[PDB]
Amino acid sequence: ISVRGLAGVENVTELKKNFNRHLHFTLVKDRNVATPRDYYFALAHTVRDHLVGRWIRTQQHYYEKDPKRIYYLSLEFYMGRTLQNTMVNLALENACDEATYQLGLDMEELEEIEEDAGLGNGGLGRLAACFLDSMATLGLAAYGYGIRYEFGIFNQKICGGWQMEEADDWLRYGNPWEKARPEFTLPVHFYGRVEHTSQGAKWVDTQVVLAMPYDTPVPGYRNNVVNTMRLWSAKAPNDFNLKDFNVGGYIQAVLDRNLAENISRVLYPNDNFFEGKELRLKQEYFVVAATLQDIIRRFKSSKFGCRDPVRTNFDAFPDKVAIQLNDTHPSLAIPELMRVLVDLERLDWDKAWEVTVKTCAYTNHTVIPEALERWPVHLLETLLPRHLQIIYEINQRFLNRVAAAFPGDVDRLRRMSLVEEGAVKRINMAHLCIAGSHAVNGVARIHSEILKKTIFKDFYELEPHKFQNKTNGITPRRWLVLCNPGLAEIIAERIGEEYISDLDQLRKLLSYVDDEAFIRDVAKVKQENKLKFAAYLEREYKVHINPNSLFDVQVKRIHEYKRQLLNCLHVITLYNRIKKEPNKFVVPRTVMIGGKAAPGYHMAKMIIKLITAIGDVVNHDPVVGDRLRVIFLENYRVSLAEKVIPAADLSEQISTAGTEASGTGNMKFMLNGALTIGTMDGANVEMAEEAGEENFFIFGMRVEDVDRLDQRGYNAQEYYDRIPELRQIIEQLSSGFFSPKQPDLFKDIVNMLMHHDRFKVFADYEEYVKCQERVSALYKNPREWTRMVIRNIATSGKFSSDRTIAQYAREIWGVEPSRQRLPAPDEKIP
Amino acid sequence: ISVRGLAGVENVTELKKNFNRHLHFTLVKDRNVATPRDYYFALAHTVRDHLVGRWIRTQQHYYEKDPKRIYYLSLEFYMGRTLQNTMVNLALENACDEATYQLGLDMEELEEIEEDAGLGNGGLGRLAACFLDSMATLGLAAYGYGIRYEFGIFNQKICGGWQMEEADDWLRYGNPWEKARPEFTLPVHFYGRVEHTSQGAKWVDTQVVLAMPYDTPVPGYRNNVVNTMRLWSAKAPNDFNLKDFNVGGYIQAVLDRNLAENISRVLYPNDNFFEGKELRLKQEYFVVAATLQDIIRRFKSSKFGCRDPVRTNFDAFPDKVAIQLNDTHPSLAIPELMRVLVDLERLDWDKAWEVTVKTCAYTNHTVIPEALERWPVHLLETLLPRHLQIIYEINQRFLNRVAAAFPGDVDRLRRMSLVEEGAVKRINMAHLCIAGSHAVNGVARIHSEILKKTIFKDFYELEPHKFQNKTNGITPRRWLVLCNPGLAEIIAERIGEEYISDLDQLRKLLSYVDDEAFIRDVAKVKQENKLKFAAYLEREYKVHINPNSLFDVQVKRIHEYKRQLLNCLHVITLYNRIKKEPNKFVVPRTVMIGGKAAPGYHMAKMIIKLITAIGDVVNHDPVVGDRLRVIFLENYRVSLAEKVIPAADLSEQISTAGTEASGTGNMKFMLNGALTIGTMDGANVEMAEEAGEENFFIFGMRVEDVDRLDQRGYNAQEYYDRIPELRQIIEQLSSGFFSPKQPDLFKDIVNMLMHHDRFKVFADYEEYVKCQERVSALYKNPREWTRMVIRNIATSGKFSSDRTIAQYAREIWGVEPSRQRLPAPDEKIP
Ligand SMILES: CC(=O)N[C@]1(C(N)=O)O[C@H](CO)[C@@H](O)[C@H](O)[C@H]1O
Ligand SMILES: CC(=O)N[C@]1(C(N)=O)O[C@H](CO)[C@@H](O)[C@H](O)[C@H]1O
Ligand SMILES: *Cc1c(COP(=O)(O)O)cnc(C)c1O
Ligand SMILES: *Cc1c(COP(=O)(O)O)cnc(C)c1O
Repeated sequence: ISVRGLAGVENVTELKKNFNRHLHFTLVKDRNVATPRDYYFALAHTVRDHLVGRWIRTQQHYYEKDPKRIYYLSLEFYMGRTLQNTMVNLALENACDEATYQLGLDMEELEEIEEDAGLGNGGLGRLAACFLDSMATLGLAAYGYGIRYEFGIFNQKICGGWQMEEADDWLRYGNPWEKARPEFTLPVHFYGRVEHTSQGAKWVDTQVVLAMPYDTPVPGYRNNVVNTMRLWSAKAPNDFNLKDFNVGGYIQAVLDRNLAENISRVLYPNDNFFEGKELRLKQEYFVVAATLQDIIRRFKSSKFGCRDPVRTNFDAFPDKVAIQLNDTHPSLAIPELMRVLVDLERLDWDKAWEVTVKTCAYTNHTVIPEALERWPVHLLETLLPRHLQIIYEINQRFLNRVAAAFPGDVDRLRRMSLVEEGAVKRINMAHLCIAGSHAVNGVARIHSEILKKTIFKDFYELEPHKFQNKTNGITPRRWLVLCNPGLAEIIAERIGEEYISDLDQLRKLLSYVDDEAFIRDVAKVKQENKLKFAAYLEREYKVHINPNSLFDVQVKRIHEYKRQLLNCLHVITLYNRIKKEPNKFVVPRTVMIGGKAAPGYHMAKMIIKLITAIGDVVNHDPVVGDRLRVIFLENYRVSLAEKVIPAADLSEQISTAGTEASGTGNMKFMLNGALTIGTMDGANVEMAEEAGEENFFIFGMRVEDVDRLDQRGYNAQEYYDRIPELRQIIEQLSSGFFSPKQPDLFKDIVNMLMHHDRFKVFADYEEYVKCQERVSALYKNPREWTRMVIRNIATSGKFSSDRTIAQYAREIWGVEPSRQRLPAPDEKIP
Repeated sequence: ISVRGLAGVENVTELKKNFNRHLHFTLVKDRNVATPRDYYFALAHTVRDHLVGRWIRTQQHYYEKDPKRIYYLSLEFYMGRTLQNTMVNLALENACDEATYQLGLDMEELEEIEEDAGLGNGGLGRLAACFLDSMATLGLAAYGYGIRYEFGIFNQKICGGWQMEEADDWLRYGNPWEKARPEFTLPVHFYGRVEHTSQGAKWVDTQVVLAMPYDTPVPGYRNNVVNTMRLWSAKAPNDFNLKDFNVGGYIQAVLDRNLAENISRVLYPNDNFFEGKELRLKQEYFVVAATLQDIIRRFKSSKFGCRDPVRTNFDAFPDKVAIQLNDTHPSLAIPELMRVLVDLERLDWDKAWEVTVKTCAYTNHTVIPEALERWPVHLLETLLPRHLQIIYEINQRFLNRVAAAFPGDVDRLRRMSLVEEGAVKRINMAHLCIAGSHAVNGVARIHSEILKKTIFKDFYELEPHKFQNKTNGITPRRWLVLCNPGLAEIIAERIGEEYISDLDQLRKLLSYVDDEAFIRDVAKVKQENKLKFAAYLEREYKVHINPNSLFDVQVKRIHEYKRQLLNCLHVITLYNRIKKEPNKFVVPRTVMIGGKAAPGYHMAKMIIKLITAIGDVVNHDPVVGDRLRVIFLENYRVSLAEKVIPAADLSEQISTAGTEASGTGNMKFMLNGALTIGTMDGANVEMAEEAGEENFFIFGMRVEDVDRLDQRGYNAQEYYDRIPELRQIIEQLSSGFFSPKQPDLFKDIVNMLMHHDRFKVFADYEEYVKCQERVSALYKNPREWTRMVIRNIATSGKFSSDRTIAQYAREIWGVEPSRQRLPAPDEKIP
């Protein structure tokens, strides 16, 4: 059937009965009233059964051996469905497929019932998930720590061409994977005031919110290691949240509990944008405060909570602990670690600071100013008083270091301050992270360099040793084996299976680049994938597409810097050229654009309306026929990504040079047989470098060109004046060609494009369409197109998260990865 | 060990492994980190496993045979713990005891970990629970329908002698018994307006709240029947509760979902008191609207949803359905049934009305005015517009019936109206129920008569056939076998086990009233029970009592009509007499008073402070020694009731004649070997009548005396003037003898007692203490005390809920009870 494992005789029989046990005892249903949803749960529970054994021994193991623990703090974890992924890492896919088949059910039909765990906005959240999968696969004692939002990223609905947001109640039917651990609930404080008494400061009169943990298992790839992702849930104490007496109402008091519990109610739907709301800050301290207590407790036990030097010496803390800050969201971990160490454990400042800097590491994910976290001091002042004091004290000592290093450089001082003066004083979270961490890293080579050259230049000059780079990656398991079994099979037919956990081995495929059979096969799976997607489209969304055309797709969150607008310009151009010479042949294309706009991002929502507007015109023009279709992929999410990517021919990664930190979608397309048309931005540079620029469609300004233009000054009118085709499009938008009933509907877009385009869309127009012509040319030559594809696929190995994690492990955490199978799952009950 | 069943070889082995399976796979724990709480859950799950098989066949059975269904609508279901009760009804107690013993665990210690299901205030809620247990035992196709509050009755805390309320988060650790059934979620409407168009009225522009059901199994006693208790939970739709666009905030919109979900958040903590809050009304329509849809759906399938006459003829509705209204709380079921029938199903008014009256029955639980539900019309007007219209129309036709029966009786007309004029117009829910039901019943013989003679006299004269009586009962299982295995064993040793489901058989114990061995045994178990309680007291609450003294206890909700105050007067009197003649012998007593005061009931809370105040004095007076202790039982609840009742010698049921509808606590004491000192009120009358007044301690005014006094006019001063002892007590309270630091602390009580005592406490003082002297006399004669006890126990059979339910079944529902064992639980998987 494929290498989804063995369909053993004994195990298929075993599976079936357990499937039945659960249907009866767990779901309390009988075959005569069970629905697909019930069948999905019976299975889920049956599968979950298989990793509890391993989950328990893995955790017990780490307790015995006591290795250095890695803690990945992130406000986001974009998990997606977990049934299939679990079967894959446990080599259970074929057995389950067989068993369910014998039970008379279609496993695939059941997998579609699982709701996505959308606790993330996009790239940052998905990285965290791939990282988790990689850390388990590499046998690291790592824990993902976050918030268990009851409402993840909103489900996108297109009404009249406009995006409509609706609550994502992903827990509505229950989450068979998580394990509530009410017994480990911890208290978290808010507000209050600071008392300075005799021997130390005291955080007093605080409001208490409880943090209840929920554990979700993270299985490594076929190595019997199952790590833990601990998500926190806000709960109100039953005392003060009722006991603070003297009139108000008993009923009202109970109803008001949903005020402390609002903290973990919903994820903020912003991608690369900073919103300074109190709720957000509260979420940020909540996950930090709870997690740290859990970390220190585990440490207090270790082998110190037995003997060792005997005396809670936190000198060995950094030797046992390592916490990674995914962006600045969990930045309060730094001052909070100091608070505990200094205030509660009573360590002297300097010893506390040494420990903190040695255990903390920060990862930066963007350079755009609007995405930088700058919290108003009055907020910190009211909500976390003692933390503010600590930050000022950190700032004080840091600046003293600077002054000592650069005597007289008074401007440098203000520039590096963690405190920003002006309208309202703010705290530059990024500056905080750099100062209190031993390592800071970019997510792509160019991005990392930009940090040292620009944004954090002064910090680099002060401590060059802190700055590193760790190019992002993705997991081959979910992003290849899971979503593209067909491609994985033919690859395995030639080079084996060892590449699943050693993606570099894909290079061996280079020697098949001229293999007639292979070329045919690679080409075949992609054709099958396109057919399956084309079907899914009519199945769930309804209104036909042509599987023979080139599948042109751009899927990622809607942003001005992502330039979906530039994509739009090309599409309209194609249309206009066809309308000019109808009977001229052109390579058929189905351009698919998908992604979510943050609810408050007016421009982004305007762009979605534009895309749909273009399709209304293009898709109903008889002269165009089936040569050009414009489709807006609805509710783009992980599960949807696993369907389109494998079916894509052309991958669009066209951000303005210098704006996309790295990107990971791009990597997903490269590994699944799609060619890339893009700019020398983020990881695109390393991809083309890895596959050779001849096998990549690069175009547009490089970072330097962008800057040159900015010195000069960017004037869009010039491009409007010199390019007729471009002019024609702008005037079409301005006159209502795409919005008859509302002729001025797109004035904001046009206005912006002409007068305040921060991302100079026009500057890359000419080179972009020219380049698009080159890909159409190559598509006309199937054999050569496929051969270039083989060149990309065979060379994408470097982009596996296993590599990224291996690097974090060695160069930052100080731990050695291991592909050693944990001692089987075997029963055991001590 | 006892007759808790057989500890079979095969089953104990089977239990153990399943206990282990759950500890591992379900709890995901290993013996080395498992806590008593974990062990409790492993067991619970193991036990729950045993009744799913039966639950499924029972439900499937009713589907095949299709008998008349009984629907018990109640806003309250005071369940308590369910582990033990389940083991008992499944004959699993000894086996579990053995198995857990072999696993090295104390089953009793684990049972104490289960949280109480306190979804009730007191008697009304507990009746519903006993009824459920009886209906299952009698093999009726009955369903308990209610609301799944996430917060039940508040946990009571005594701070400085004052009651402190704190949220009862009973679901904090999960509820292993319930089964979420998200697939059966139903919509419920609120607000909107009524449109009258061509062919009928339309309820329009309504706000939708979803109702998610949760099923809890209700096992009959050893007959393999497991019925269902369906509790509804409020959920917000993800559309409009987000989709009603045009600014407000996406985050805020998601946070505001906890506004529709507040409906099932907390139980109103009022016992015998009406609070007209909107939230309450919303809870009332919520449970009604959802339940009815579920009832009609089931009906539409029946055997009509196949063939029969073919044409949804609701003429057979009352032959298949019967809904019981537990008090007026679910009263909206009447107008809602009409709404559906007339508005949606399109039946003519008269046919709809005939059907409704034929399927609805109402049970009245009180005569005090402040407990009567009178909803302001403006409320109904805004929240349920169409229902108000229906009510007016019902009222219109009803009054026309009255006018026709009593021509010219204009006063009668206003008196019977469902609509009450005055300050604000109200709707008399009780009047509604009577009019739209074919049967109305009291909960005790005297109570029922009072209804016909007083409160509902006019209604009785109009339709005498509607009024009946159904004396309350209690379940012998939880209230004897479960809480008092010792007593149950010795009884069984003589007369067998058949009395557990046939309590009348207890009469056979009469012939052992002179049996020397029995007398010794009855006396022995009560001594053991008192010792166990005396221990529990020091264990969990701490501060000694004497097990040789008479256990004088009054436990029930705190009320002015319950007269805990009268109890107080006696206690103080005893104290004063002792302080007068210290070296005179008096029978030692431990008087225990316990119960919860509704948070807004100032007087009731004042009384709790008085009780504790008395104990502060009495318990620390050296001259008193161990002859008199005053103890306030904290957080009285079902689980606590199962501990005190079996340990009680004297049961206090001293309400003012005519105020306690029936009472059930009294019955609980009678069956567990306690003698009763009480007034001829509620079921007390039938108890003494059943055991013979010679074996009862009756005292005080009868109903007639009360009325005589009211004609005359009640003047407390007279009693104050003629009884020195009474005077002495009042002046002690007035001067701060019981409240040194705050001498005027009890002015409200004294003032009330002297000028506005609605329950004439003073009028029964003299006869009460005189009577108390008689019980002390008899206690001095162990052999005779025990013999009188045997007379009560042997004669309590009539008070089993099996009898009550059998009567409802035959005289109201039109169904025949059956003690037929359902065809085993045996595997089966069709
Ligand atoms: C701030 C933020 O979330 N940044 C982003 C992204 N929005 O996904 O993180 C991911 C993961 O590192 C990178 O691939 C993107 O280029 C970067 O912009
Ligand atoms: C209105 C109400 O709840 N009434 C009560 C009670 N409060 O428990 O119901 C129970 C059960 O019928 C009766 O035993 C009490 O005498 C009656 O007062
Ligand atoms: C990988 C992924 C992303 C990130 O995409 P980029 O192209 O790097 O912006 C966002 N959303 C989902 C659903 C993803 O799988
Ligand atoms: C039986 C019971 C009641 C009712 O008591 P009465 O004495 O009839 O007022 C109230 N609460 C609990 C906990 C009960 O078990």
